Amino acid sequence: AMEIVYDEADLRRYFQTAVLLDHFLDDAVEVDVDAICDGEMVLIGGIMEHIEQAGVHSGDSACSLPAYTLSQEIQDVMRQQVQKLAFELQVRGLMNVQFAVKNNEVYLIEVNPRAARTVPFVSKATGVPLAKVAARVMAGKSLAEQGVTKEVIPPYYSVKEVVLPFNKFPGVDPLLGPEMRSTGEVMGVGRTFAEAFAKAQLGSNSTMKKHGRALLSVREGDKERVVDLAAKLLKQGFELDATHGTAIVLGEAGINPRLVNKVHEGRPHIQDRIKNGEYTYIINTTSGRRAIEDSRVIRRSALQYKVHYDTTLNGGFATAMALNADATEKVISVQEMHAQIK
Amino acid sequence: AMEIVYDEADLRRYFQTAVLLDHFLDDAVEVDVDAICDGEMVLIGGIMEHIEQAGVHSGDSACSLPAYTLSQEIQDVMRQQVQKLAFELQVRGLMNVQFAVKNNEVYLIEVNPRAARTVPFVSKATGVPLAKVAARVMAGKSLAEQGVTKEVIPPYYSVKEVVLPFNKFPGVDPLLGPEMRSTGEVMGVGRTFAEAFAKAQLGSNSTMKKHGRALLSVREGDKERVVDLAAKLLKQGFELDATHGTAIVLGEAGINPRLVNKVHEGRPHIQDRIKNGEYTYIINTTSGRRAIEDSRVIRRSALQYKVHYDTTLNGGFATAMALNADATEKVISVQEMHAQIK
Ligand SMILES: Nc1ncnc2c1ncn2[C@@H]1O[C@H](COP(=O)(O)OP(=O)(O)O)[C@@H](O)[C@H]1O
Ligand SMILES: Nc1ncnc2c1ncn2[C@@H]1O[C@H](COP(=O)(O)OP(=O)(O)O)[C@@H](O)[C@H]1O
Ligand SMILES: NCCC[C@H](N)C(=O)O
Ligand SMILES: NCCC[C@H](N)C(=O)O
Ligand SMILES: [Cl-]
Ligand SMILES: [Cl-]
Ligand SMILES: [K+]
Ligand SMILES: [K+]
Ligand SMILES: [K+]
Ligand SMILES: [K+]
Ligand SMILES: [Mn+2]
Ligand SMILES: [Mn+2]
Repeated sequence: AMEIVYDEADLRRYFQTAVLLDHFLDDAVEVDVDAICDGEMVLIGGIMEHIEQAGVHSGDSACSLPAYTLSQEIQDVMRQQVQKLAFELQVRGLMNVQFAVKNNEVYLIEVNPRAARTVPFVSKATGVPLAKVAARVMAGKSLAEQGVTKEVIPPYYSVKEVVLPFNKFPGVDPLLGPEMRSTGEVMGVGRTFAEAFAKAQLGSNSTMKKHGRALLSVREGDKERVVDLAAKLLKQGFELDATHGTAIVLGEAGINPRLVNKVHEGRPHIQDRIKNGEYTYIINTTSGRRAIEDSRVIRRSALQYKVHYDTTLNGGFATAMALNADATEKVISVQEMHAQIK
Repeated sequence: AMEIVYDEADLRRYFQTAVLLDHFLDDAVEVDVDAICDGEMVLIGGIMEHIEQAGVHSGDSACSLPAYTLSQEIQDVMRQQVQKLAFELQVRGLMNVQFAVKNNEVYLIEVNPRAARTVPFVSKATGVPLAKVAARVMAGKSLAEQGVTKEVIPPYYSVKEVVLPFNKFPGVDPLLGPEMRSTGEVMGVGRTFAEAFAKAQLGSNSTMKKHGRALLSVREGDKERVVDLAAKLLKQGFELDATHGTAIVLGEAGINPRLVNKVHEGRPHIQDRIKNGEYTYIINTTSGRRAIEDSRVIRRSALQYKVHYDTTLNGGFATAMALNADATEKVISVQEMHAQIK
């Protein structure tokens, strides 16, 4: 069990219902790095950039390989850092390192000196049987001996999306967090990140549509970025609805969504609309034990009515990008994929 | 002093701060009727339909002569009632009768058996020197004897608008009500009501513009009619701003105004907006001691910053109509006006 606490009051509050204390790196990009070390050298197996930010369990985040936003300069650091760790820890086989990038700054989240659940995905993306190799390394056959020394960077985009069990436990708030709840994952391959994500998204059983009306109800910290997303949704032909505070901000930017009522506000309210299959998309971000408990109805309704929803703005952006792609336009075999690698 | 109470709780409330009790005729048209009685006949001097509903003092209302929305059928009833009254009360010279029309039904508000302040405006509009005629009647010369026996209905519209002293007492809520606060009045002459109104309004020192951004903030009981008004302003080329509840209503009608925060809501709020010259027009209707006192800010700011504002929906419609006219287009002299009378 892990929880994110925002203020002093919040602290106690936890403590009640309730030890390591760690500063929470807000508005940070989470990254996964799987590599192999034989004591001589380090092979970077893969650098994966999570769509959802730090604060949403890596196991429940979608991810990209290669990274789709991160600078080469920054990857390189992470790359260097790993290597440092790999030798220091005396890693012999597979390892995994999780970072957080905030303000062009690389922070260390943790190091797992073993095979991580990311391995298979990378293996598939890169064509390198990381598990086998590392195995061979563990048994005494160096990377140099294996002829696996250079890090592979694929020509295409490899996106991993997860599947959540919420529909099996309705009394639960289908909301992301620091604790992992997913049971499985899917993989999307595309020429473009937008194409890969669209494949992964569909693959994950999403009910996202390429039209209709979107509901936007984001948290403060997001109110500022929501604008561009609304704009993207608007470019696509979506009609917008928005709750008070978010409508305010949109409006202030030249965007007038249709104002909707919260549940305790009037009628109809969001639940009603959701229920009536008024939406095709819902973006809903929240921050705070209270804010969360209070928005619980949106999410529960959304899940129940099968409306694709995102609980992260990062995730909303990706959903948006993918509207530009066509998941059924082109198919490629794993064999072909791997053949494309130089 | 006079006040309008809405519910039991409201009654006590008043009582505290605080007797003739009268049912208030909501959503009713107020009408003024000036006439002369010589004991033999009754001369209808004029039938003036106010713009502002009953509840807003006749002295503080703009008015039209002739009526601009009242059926001939209904007027005729009021004309017959005035007659009945004239003879019954024994009037000899001037009289004024006040009615309220609600649901096609004529209701009597009061009878002033003397010269009313509307007498000069009616004389002007009609070319008939009512005070001079009623004076002769009082002195002994009948209507028949002076050859003033038929009611005059001018070929043009005559609108009267008032001037209020709120700008002299800033600590005062510049809102209309059952008590008269106006100091003076102006007259507008036009080929149509819209033209007469425009001239009256301009005449009144209104800072109304034909473009810009309007702010709509209406009461429940008005949220239905507001839509049409919102549309009218839209047709004109105005951009709309509105508060929550209003925005909700407009939204459901397909009109998506730019959301604006009430003062307690956040930022920016109307006060800020008004202060920063964003609006060129304001429509704010309010009902209830509490509702009123809360909305006080809008009105005060509107007056301080010199934005034209209407505190009645009926007023807003009239303002709307006059946007279609040009009060500088054509001028006419009183001698000319009177010469057009047949
Ligand atoms: N300091 C932190 N700042 C932001 N997010 C963090 C922080 N520590 C952990 N997280 C988030 O919580 C997740 C779980 O943390 P982690 O220590 O790796 O847990 P686990 O033991 O389950 O592997 C991360 O994948 C990340 O999204
Ligand atoms: N029963 C009523 N229903 C609606 N409006 C009314 C009613 N009684 C009075 N009013 C409003 O109050 C104003 C003043 O009432 P009135 O009896 O004429 O007082 P005063 O002697 O000052 O003229 C009217 O011009 C009208 O706007
Ligand atoms: N990979 C996380 C699941 C995505 C889900 N639509 C959410 O945003 O909650
Ligand atoms: N006829 C009364 C003055 C009108 C003023 N603009 C108001 O609506 O309050
Ligand atoms: Cl359950
Ligand atoms: Cl004052
Ligand atoms: K993450
Ligand atoms: K761990
Ligand atoms: K009136
Ligand atoms: K009176
Ligand atoms: Mn972890
Ligand atoms: Mn009166």
